[PDB]
Formats: sequence, C-alpha cells, structure tokens
Amino acid sequence: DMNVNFDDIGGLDNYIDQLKEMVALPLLYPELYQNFNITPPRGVLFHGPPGTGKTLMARALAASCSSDERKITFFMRKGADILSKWVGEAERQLRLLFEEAKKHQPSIIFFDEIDGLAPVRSSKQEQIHASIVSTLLALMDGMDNRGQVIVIGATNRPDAVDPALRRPGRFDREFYFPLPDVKARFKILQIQTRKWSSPLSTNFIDKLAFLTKGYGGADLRSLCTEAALISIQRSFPQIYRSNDKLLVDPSKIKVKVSDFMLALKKIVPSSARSTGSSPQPLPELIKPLLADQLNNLKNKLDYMLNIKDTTFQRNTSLLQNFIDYEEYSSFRSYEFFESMAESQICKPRLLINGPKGNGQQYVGAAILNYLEEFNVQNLDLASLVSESSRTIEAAVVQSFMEAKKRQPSVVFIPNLDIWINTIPENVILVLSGLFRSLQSNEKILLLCLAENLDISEVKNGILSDFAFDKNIFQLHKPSKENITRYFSNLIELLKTKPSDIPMKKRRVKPLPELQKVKELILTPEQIKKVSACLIEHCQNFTVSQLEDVHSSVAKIIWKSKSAWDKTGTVDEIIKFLS
Amino acid sequence: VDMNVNFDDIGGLDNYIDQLKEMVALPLLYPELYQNFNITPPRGVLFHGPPGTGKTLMARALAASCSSDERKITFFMRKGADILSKWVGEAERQLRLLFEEAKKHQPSIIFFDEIDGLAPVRSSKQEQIHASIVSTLLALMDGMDNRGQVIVIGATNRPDAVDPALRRPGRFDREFYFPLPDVKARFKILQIQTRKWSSPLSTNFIDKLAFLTKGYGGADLRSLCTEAALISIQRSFPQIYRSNDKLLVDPSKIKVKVSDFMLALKKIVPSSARSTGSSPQPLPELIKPLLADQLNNLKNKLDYMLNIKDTTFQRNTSLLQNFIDYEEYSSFRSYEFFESMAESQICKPRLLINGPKGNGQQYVGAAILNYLEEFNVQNLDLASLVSESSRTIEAAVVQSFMEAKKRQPSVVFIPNLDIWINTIPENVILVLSGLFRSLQSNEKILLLCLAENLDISEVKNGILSDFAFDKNIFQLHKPSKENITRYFSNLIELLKTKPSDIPMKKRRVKPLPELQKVKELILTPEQIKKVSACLIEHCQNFTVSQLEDVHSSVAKIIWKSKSAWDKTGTVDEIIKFLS
Ligand SMILES: Nc1ncnc2c1ncn2[C@@H]1O[C@H](COP(=O)(O)OP(=O)(O)O)[C@@H](O)[C@H]1O
Ligand SMILES: Nc1ncnc2c1ncn2[C@@H]1O[C@H](COP(=O)(O)OP(=O)(O)O)[C@@H](O)[C@H]1O
Repeated sequence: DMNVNFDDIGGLDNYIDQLKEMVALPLLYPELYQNFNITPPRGVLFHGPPGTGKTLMARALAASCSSDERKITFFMRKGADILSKWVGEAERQLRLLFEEAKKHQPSIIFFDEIDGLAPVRSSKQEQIHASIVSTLLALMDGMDNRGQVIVIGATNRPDAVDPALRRPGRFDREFYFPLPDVKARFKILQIQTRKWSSPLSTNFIDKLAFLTKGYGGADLRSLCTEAALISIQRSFPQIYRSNDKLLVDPSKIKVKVSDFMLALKKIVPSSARSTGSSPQPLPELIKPLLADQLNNLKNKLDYMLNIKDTTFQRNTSLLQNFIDYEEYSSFRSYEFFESMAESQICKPRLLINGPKGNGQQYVGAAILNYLEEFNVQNLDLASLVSESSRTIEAAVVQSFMEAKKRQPSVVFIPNLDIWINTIPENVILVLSGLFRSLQSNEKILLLCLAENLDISEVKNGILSDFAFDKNIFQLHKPSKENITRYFSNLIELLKTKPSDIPMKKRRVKPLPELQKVKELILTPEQIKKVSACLIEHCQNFTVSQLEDVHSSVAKIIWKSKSAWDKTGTVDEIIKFLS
Repeated sequence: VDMNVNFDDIGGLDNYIDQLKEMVALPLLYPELYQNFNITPPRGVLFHGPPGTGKTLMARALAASCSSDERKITFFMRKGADILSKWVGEAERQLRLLFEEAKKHQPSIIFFDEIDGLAPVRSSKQEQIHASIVSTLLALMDGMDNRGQVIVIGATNRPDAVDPALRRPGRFDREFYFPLPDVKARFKILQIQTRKWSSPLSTNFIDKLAFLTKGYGGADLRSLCTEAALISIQRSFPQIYRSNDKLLVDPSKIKVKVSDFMLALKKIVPSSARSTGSSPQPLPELIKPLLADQLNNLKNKLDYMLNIKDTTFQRNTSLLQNFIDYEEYSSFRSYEFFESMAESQICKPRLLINGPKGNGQQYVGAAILNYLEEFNVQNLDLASLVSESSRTIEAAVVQSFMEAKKRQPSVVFIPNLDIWINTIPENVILVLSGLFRSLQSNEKILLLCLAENLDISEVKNGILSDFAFDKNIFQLHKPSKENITRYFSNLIELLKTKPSDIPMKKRRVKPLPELQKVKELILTPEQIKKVSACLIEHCQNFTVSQLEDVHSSVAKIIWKSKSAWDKTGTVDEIIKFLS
C-alpha cells in the first residue's frame, strides 16, 4: 500500500472514470437516482492477464479516496484467507467482515483471487467452499437498499468464478484489463521513468514501446528496474566485491541506451514464459528483402479489417469523448449508420503463398506483431498436438471458440502445406463448418501462410470451403534492388575500420578503489567487384539462400576484423562465389 | 539443515551469485541507490535445473553469506507441499502465518524446495485442493500491501509444472537455470570437496578427475569423493568392519590414492547414465586411432557452423566480471549493426553424419556431444520419446523442441535416423520440419542426425527434404590402413609384455595386526611382424565393429597365456585364427 494516485496508471482511463463514478456520484450527487428508479451498480469484477493493473486499480482507489473532505476505508481479504479448519468459523469471519463494512459506510471490500475463494458450482466437494460461496451470495445480495458496499473482485480466469456470483445484482460490471498497446506502453514507460535524475529521449521511449510487444505493466517495470540495476553494475562494480559498505555517489549513475538494450535480452514477458517467445517485428538485416512487400500486405490488412480508422472508440476515454466532442433522428438513423459502419467487413481471409524458404516465418510474425488489438489463436501443429489428452478436434474447436469470445481475433495457421497433411480431413472440415457458421460482420481473420501451395487445392480442393478466392497474396522472390541493399549492408562491414569495430579492450589501469565509509586499403574497384559477384551469384534466389550467402561472406569478413590489407578478404569472397 | 556453507562452497555459479547479491545484500547496505530511481529490488527467484546441481546449496549459502554482518536474515524453509492437511483449513492458514512471520522479521528468505508439488498446473479434475493454495500464494506474494523484504526462492526440476501466474514479475521475476557443470566448475567442485583433507591431492590429478567425470553433477562429485574416502578407510583399516567394539585407529596414513578414486568411479553411476539418451563422453582410448582422424574434421566443420572458436560477442559468462576487467568503447551504428552482423553468421546449422552399418556412429555422436559442452542436448531418439508412457510421440517431440527453443545454444539429437524415419509416424517428421522452418535463421538450434547406410534419395526428394541437408552431409568412411596399424599396435604392445608386468594382486604372507580396543620373454621380432601383417591383411575394408570383433577375439587369445613366457603358441593360435 503506497500513495499511488490515479496518475500512476496508464492506459485504463475508462475504468478509472467508471470507478470514480461509482465511488463518488452515489454519495456526492445522490438525487439523480430517484427520478429513475434505479440502484447504483454494486459489484465489479476485474479480470485479465497477469501484470495489468488490477491490484494497482484497487490500491489507487484506496489511496485517492482517502483525503480531508471525505473518508473511504478499504477492507481487503485475499484468496481463501478467511477459512480455517473450524467448521463455520469462516462463515462467522465473513459475516463479521460485512458487519464492520456495514456499520461503517466508508467501506469498500476487495476480494483478490476470487477464483480460489469462490469457485464454480460444486458437483463433488460439498464441503466448506460451497458454504462460503452460498454465504457470500446471501451476504452480498442485500442488507442495504442503496448502500455503500462496493465489492471489487480480482481474478485471472473469470470463467472459474461461480456463475451465481456473476449476475446483475452481485458483481454487476465485469471489466477486462487488456495487455497494453503501443500508446499505453509509452505512457507506462513514462510513468516508470519519471522521477529519474536524467530523463530519456522520447524517440527512445517510442522505440522501447515498439520493441516490447506482449509486455504487461509489471514487465515494463521489471525492464526499467533491470536497466537501472545494469547501470549500477556498470558505474560502480566495486560494491559487488565488498562485504562492508563503500562510498559511492549518485548522479554519475545515468541509464544509457545500452543498459536498456541489454535488459531487453534477459527479460521475457509473462505472456511468453510458457510459450518461449512472442511475435517479433521484421529483423533489421532482412528488412531490405521483405519490407518492400510486407507494406502491401499491411495495406490489404488495413483495407479488409478497418484498422487505421477505428471508428468506434478511437480516443482515450468515453467521458472525454463527451467533453471534447459534441453529439450529432436517432431511432432509424443510428441503426442505419451502425449497420453501415459494421458492414465494412465481409469475410477477412488471407493466404500468403510463396516459394520454399521465402521468409514466411518473418512475414507471419511481422503481421502478428502489427495486429496489436487482436487475440491470436495459433492453429499450428506445436499448439494442437502439444497436449496428450485433448484431440486435434477438441483443440481446434476450443481455439476457435476462444477466437469467437474475444471478437477481434486472428486464427493463425502457419505452414498450411504441412497442416493439410498432418491434420486429417475431419478436423479441416470441422474448422470449415465453424467458419461458415459465422456472421459476415464477425472480426475473425483467418490468416494462413504456405510454401509452394498449389492453387488447385484452394480453388477445388480441401481448402476450397474457406473462401480463399481473391485473397491470395503472393510472396515473390526479392528483386535486384533489395539484394543490392542487403549486400551493401554486408559490404559496409568490410569497409569499417579495425579501430571502429566494438571490440571491447581490457582496461590498462585497474578500477579506482572507493572510501570505505592508419587507414585501411580498399580500392573501390574491389568493392564494385564484390558487389557484382554478390549480385550475379544470387540470381533468382529466395530469402533463405540469400541469408546463406550472407552468413558465408560475413564469416570471411569477421575473420579479418583486425586486418588492414583487405585484399585477401576480397579475393576469398571472389573465390567463395564461384 | 542450515549450516555454515557460504559462497566459497559453491563452484561454477559465479554469475548468479552476483545477481543474488544484487537483490538480497546490496539493498540492505545501499538503500539510497535503489530509492534514487524509485525501483524496488527484484524479489523472488525460481531455481531450476537437473537434479544434483546446487539449488538448495545456493539458497542456504545466500541465507548464511549475506548474514555475516549484524544484519540477520532468517531462513524459513518449506518442503514441497508438506503444508496441507486432510481438512480444508491449515493449508492456506499456515502459508498466512509463514508470510506474516516473514513480514515480522523483515530481512527474510522463504525457500520453497520442490515448489512443483505445492503449486501445480490447473488440470481437468481435482481442482480444489491445489487451486485454493495457489490462490492464497499468489495473493500473498504480490498483494496490495507491501510484503516487505521477503525474498521468495523456489526450486524445481522443471519449471513448467509450476503455475504460470507464479512465473510473473513481483513473485518469480528471475528464473535461474542451474547447469550441469563444465570441466572448470567440476575442477572447482572437486577442489572444494577435497579441501579439508589432511593429505591433499595434486592439481593434475584433480584435472584428470575433472576430465573423467563428464556428466557428473555436484552431488555426484560429492558422492564420488565420499566413496573414495570410504574405500581409503576400507583399504587402510579393514579390521574396524569386523569387530563390534571401537578399535583404536589413527587418522594419519589414510591418504586417498588414485586407486580409490578409480574404484569410486565404478561404484558411482551418474545422472547422465540414468537418462535414456546418448550420454556425452569422449572417444575411448582403444578406438581413438580408428576415428579421431575423421572426428576432428567434423569438429572443424562444426567450428565453421556454430562459431565456437570465434567468440567475441555473446561471451556472457559473468556480466559483472565483464564490467570489471573490460572497458566501454553512433549508438545504433556501433551496437545494433555489429550485433546483427555477429548473429548473422549462424544461418541454419544442420549436420547429417552417414556411414556404413557399424562404423562407430555411437562413439562419434557421443564425442560430438562431448565437444559441444556449452550446448543443451535434447535427445529425439526413440527411447526418450516412448519412455514417458503418458505422453504421445508428437507431444514429446514438441516438448523437446520447445525446451530446445529456450536456452538457445542447443542440439536436437536424432541418433539412428535410419530407424527413426522407418518407425516414427510420418506426421511427426512433418511436425518437426514445421517446427524447424518456423525458426529464425540466427537461432543456434543445431540438428544433428546420425544414420547407418541412409540413402541420399531420402534426403534429396524424400521425407527429410524439408530439413535442408544439402551441403551438410558428412560421410564417415571406413578406417584406413594406418589407423588399423595403430589399433593392432596397441594390441601387439599388450602381447609383448612380461608376466611380472601383468598386474596380479598379492597373497599376503602375514595377517593384519589386531587393534587395541578402547625367466626371460622369448618372442622374436619376426613373429610380431607376421602377426601384424596377418591382422592388417585380414581386416581389409572392415568397419569399426568388425575391427572390434577381431580385436576382442585376439585379446582373448593373448589373455589366455598371460603367464606363459614362451609366446610362440599364442602367436601360432593368433595366425591360426585369422585364416
Ligand atoms: N497500467 C499500469 N500502469 C502503470 N504501472 C502498472 C500498470 N499495471 C501494472 N503496473 C505496475 O505493476 C505493478 C502492479 O501490477 P499488479 O498489481 O501485479 O497487477 P496484477 O495484480 O493484475 O498482476 C505496479 O508496481 C505497477 O508499477
Ligand atoms: N555448484 C556446486 N558447487 C559446489 N558444490 C555443489 C554444487 N552443486 C552441488 N554441490 C554439492 O552437492 C550437494 C547436494 O546438492 P543439492 O542441494 O542436493 O542440489 P539439488 O537440490 O539441486 O539436487 C551439496 O551439499 C553440495 O555440496
């Protein structure tokens, strides 16, 4: 518990406004609930992925509603911390909790990890957990008409809470705390790196927000902490050898770009610990080879999914939309314009077909990194047959159901050429019947990537019932300008100096103790000959063959990283490409 | 179980010692640096690795080493799910009282040994009795109130059996892989266990023990030194094993020789041999003439494939010693460009070793896996896939590849590929090929397959065409004349020995003291040349298995007459056998 105000939470302004409403307006403006015979909303259920800001929202509601002109007291009970081996002493300890929260009315109650305290309806296990959920229903249903007991509940899996506790009288509003996008991760990184003695450039924070996809709110905090710790390790290492306190001085500890870029390589986000990785953007080496034809593949995805407009809820908040904008013949016209706004999506399908090894694993990852607000459901082989209990049928059906719950979704099938051979025809037809039983306005994009997929399989074959009619994009091999830029990026390492490479040198003097209180020869005929042989050898090559040539020439270049006579390196590059 | 074991007792984990000092000791001494950036220290590490690696030792040494000053650190320790009872109550209540007493004595370390039994994965049935414990653990570790300076350490064999909500910042933000130690760390562990001893061993003997103990963990090295000391006690004073009264011995002249360690290495089966995959070990000294000419070439090929001897970037063994001994030195064009051009040397590391039937592939695979010491070997052989009877083939292949995807220097190892592509189902090869083509180029997952008489038509237009075995096919050719000459020259060196050189043990002339209770060898050099010529001419165009058959068949004849001084009968029997 700290003095966390609401200006230490980034990206959740709408739920901040709704909580400020339900904690201020039924006690500051009481009259407005009489002319409409309505009760104020009583219960709210916070749910979402871990490290998003649920407990931060409860702590900020505790801190902000504690001031001079009004007192609001906070009662917290953790997950199943109220039960004991005594039979009905848990019922006593819950009833007395609501009694002290009732004889007070500054009280608001919070149940962290409600899915362990109040699980689903008990088919077996008629023990004290069912009595706990029955007394919780019977105790928070009503003992006050229009009272002051807001019961906040935090969980990770909201489907594990009892459905009898998810109703319009108890846990009314259900809030989803989403993993932040780029604009919100920018604000979280400014909230963390705010009171530092030397702040960061905003272009660098934009690059950090671009790099940290899949990072929660806690993982950005961990990245900032690890960058500060690497800066303390880099500035004053001598405090890692003494067992007694030394005298170091702050304001020489500045957090550079290298500390963040080294802290990024060791922090895995919580959405990639049991997955291994996250969909990363297109890497900087092969960006000359594929970003000429990824941008087109972005534009089609900007044309069949309506991403760049986002005509519903484009701004930060709904109340801010009522402040800075003016509203507008509302009965037929609203239905008509909402129908024509939602009718811009027919059936989002995309099959990205190319030759073998033409960078499909980069294009799929770059597209899944580009689609920020989408619930990606992977139908690859390593996610379907990973479990030894569920069948391929049940896995495909459950993944499509999770794609149907969270409505902007991407069903993602990489290596469709393998997927139409490993997966039997029954599961492909089950997925086809699931995709034909959807409305047209449903935002479930079926994305597919394949290598050497014959069009006879998608126009009259097994995939002919997925409607890949005009939505087949063709990754073709990179052209001569792309290969020229790729190998100019390669050749610029042959031109760099042996003193310009970042070879770390040993310090000639030891570290200070603390108080215990020549131009290389490269004639431009050789560079043009290396350019011409690298262009002529990689004629009609795919991306994997170009990376093979790039690695094979970069080994020869990195062997002579200290030499100045670069003639033998050029001759070995000539000799390899023959 | 919280002894005086500190940080000089652990050997070979010098990188995690710096981070555990960074998150336990250094916040206590320097709170002004952590409050300068408004950062909390990282609190809570999940130790994971093979069993017998040093997790509990690291926890106890963290509890005892940072408490040498007058800033005491209490060490609460919990065995793996010993906290739950037959009722619903005490399982959450005891964790409540544990975290409250850890809150009270504020610098504290809670150590959950074997946390995979306390916080298991949410299964299909039997939800309640573990989810009600996971819920109170998650709500107590990173709750709304400040937990204080409670450093939570968990320890496990595999981290996937822990719940993923625990593997999250604020609770288990750091995950430390404790590796089976390399030869320098095994040297340091052997130096640590043989440090208190009265007659210490030499340096080169500990070096030879560090080479001989490949695959051993730390606990196996401790058991080796314990069994060597016990065999030394059995060798010096046997009579204490027969009396029931305490005899008077002196704890001198009981020094551990080499012959005690050489028996302890036979009494100890390591955790590498208990596994079902191919145990990495060097080429044995018999067949090292036959194969080390064409193993070295493979090493050279791997040195051009994985950049082992070219390590200027990604040399992170210890970042703090890197910041101590070295020195720093626009921003993108000096770091990111050169890191990309150093990572862009690994394109697609594959290697298919293909020789005739019986040409020593079971030795070449283990020797390559011994050479790749800093790699993570994941065996995709048949026995490791079918050994876990609950898993399927597909799930085991996907699990091994996903374990190889993390800890990125890794080797996916398929021995007996000719058996593998004939007995694994056809969809599993496509699953593995889709997992390999869904990798980036710069990922160091080497695919190492060894095969016996595999057709090139199967890797050209077959079911292994989607693995890119184009240039990376190495042919183990049959061993040449000089290798066979050196092999049988060692055999001949066995033949021309004297029976006084052949080690026969003793029969002692006097019994042990009770304790106070409280000819010339006739073998002409022409016969040696005849036997060597017959061994060479008989083993024409043979493999390693046929050469070992001939070697065993001749070694039996030589060890028949190991006491005879007239070696003409055994030469006649050797020449009679090879006809
Ligand atoms: N939306 C956010 N904005 C800023 N910081 C956040 C946000 N979400 C989480 N954090 C950081 O994460 C920590 C709290 O997250 P946590 O309470 O662990 O969420 P949850 O309970 O959902 O896992 C705080 O230290 C805070 O700095
Ligand atoms: N890295 C190491 N350095 C020194 N000794 C070790 C190391 N690893 C293990 N040991 C020895 O092995 C013994 C048992 O280790 P243990 O705590 O059982 O590890 P784990 O819990 O991982 O099996 C310890 O008493 C220790 O002396």
